[PDB]
Amino acid sequence: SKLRVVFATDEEIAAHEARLDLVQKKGGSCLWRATRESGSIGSMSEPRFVHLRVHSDYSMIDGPAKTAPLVKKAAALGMPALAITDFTNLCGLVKFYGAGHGAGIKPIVGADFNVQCDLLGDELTHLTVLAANNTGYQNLTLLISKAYQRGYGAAGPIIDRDWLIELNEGLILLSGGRMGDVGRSLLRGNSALVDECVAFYEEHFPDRYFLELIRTGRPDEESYLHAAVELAEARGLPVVATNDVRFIDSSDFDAHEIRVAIHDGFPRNYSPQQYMRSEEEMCELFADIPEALANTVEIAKRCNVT
Ligand SMILES: [Cl-]
Repeated sequence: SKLRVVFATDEEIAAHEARLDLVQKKGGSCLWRATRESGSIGSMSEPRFVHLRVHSDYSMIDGPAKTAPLVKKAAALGMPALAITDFTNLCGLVKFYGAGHGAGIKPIVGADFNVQCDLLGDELTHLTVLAANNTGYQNLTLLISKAYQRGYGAAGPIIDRDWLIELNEGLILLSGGRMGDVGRSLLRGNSALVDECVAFYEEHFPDRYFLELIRTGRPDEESYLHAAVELAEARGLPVVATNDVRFIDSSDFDAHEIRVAIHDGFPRNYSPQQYMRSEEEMCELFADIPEALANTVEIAKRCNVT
């Protein structure tokens, strides 16, 4: 296969084992190391998929950051790790960390951003930032502070892409898919701009930038996916599957659409597929691109914030 999986190094694997020890010592269980009843230690299997892009209900709007229901759902699905990636905030982190531990889940720390870059002018693009280690966590905190400190208008807090140069250490980036700088430029056929953007990530985020692939039945998602996979194969860039999770169950879609409208003051930016899909569901969805699934599990092992 010419699609790259970025494997956690021996050092990262050791940090992952230590991070699971912490889950287990604080919580009294660890789903990653759990043995099903009538199963055996010898027949235990690794996770096939981990959610790395997940928002609480009020993430980009006004309201509380309740992360309890996301942990509750992940625990019910037997998920051994979960990221919360709320919009330019870490509100729910302290509670997510504790609840994660209580449920035997490895908590992964991240946030979603709107990004501005000179190459794209004034246009805002999507980026997900994961903290791989405590230095990354500190840098993620600093990046959020920087976005607020320079102030914002109705468009909300924004980061400059170039701020990532100085703040890069311990961060793993998910590209934003069709909404990211690379994705938008792929959809527009701007090969020269794709090349400039990819050069930035290769320089500052070596093995720490993933082309995000998303299948939620929204416009341009699959056309972008085709182009991203072609780019990934030609450049050796790793792809990663996410489900851009915005609510817990598919039946929650109705309430989500309405919460967004109230805040907006009224545009169909969201799909009913953006729920917390099971590992089995995600594996079937990306059966044709198993590398996109494998990279979620490797990224999950690489993310160890204590
Ligand atoms: Cl098992």
